[PDB]
Amino acid sequence: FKSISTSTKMVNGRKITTKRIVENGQERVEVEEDGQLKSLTINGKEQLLRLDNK
Repeated sequence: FKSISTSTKMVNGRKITTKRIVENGQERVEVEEDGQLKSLTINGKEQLLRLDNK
């Protein structure tokens, strides 16, 4: 079920940390560099949520 994991990487002095979260068959992903994200997708889907329409 929901899992809280990530992945680091020392890229030319750049601690790229990608967040991997596996909940209801979905893998969250967001690269973090110097306290700054550049990506944020879900199992390959750019979207947060829509409680209004589920």
